[PDB]
Amino acid sequence: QRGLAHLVVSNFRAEHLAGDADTATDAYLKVFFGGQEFRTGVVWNNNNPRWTDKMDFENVLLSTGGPLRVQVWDADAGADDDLLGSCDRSPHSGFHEVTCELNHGRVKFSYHAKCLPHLTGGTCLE
Ligand SMILES: [Ca+2]
Ligand SMILES: [Ca+2]
Ligand SMILES: [Ca+2]
Repeated sequence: QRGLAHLVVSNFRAEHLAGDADTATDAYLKVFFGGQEFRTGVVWNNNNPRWTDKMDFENVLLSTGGPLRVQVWDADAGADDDLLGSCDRSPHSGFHEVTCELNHGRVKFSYHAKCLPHLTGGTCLE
């Protein structure tokens, strides 16, 4: 098997978000890779939130396991929550910092994709 890596996504924070009409944003993130979904907790009333989450996607395929997707949401009453923006990146081996510009503000995070032993290259194919 080729294209395998250990993917870890962390250092989540966002700036100048706009999620409510009368108060500050109540943001949370949904992060997706290879059929797995992780959701952070909510940071109430803060347009510049930071989260302590470290998401370990275990052994994944950087070649074909779809993009790494980060959705920025604002918490309201659940079913009526606001989707503030979404970002897609095709992860590559090594350490990488990501900045996704949204309609208002931006979301930032880092990821480290380490090829599994015997594998090398941008997508661990070699
Ligand atoms: Ca809202
Ligand atoms: Ca609010
Ligand atoms: Ca809200």
